[PDB]
Amino acid sequence: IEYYTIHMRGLPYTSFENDVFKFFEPIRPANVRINYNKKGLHSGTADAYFDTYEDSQVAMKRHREQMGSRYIELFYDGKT
Repeated sequence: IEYYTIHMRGLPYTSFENDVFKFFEPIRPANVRINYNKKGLHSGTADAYFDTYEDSQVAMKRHREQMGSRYIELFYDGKT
C-alpha cells in the first residue's frame, strides 16, 4: 500500500503520535511516525501518512495553528 506523506518539523519533544493526530483532525492519517535518534531521543520531526492524495492536500492547509505551543512546518513529500 502506498501513502501520501507530510513531513513535519518543529515538534516539541513532548509531542507523540496522538498529538499529530490532534493536529490534523478531522483529517485522519493512516499512521504517524515520530522520529528519534538511535538512543531513543525525540528528534523534533515526524511523518504523517495519509490514505489518499486528497487527504494529504487538505491536511497541508487545514490544521491547528500550533502543536502544543510550537509552530509546525509541513512538507508534502509525495507518495510512498
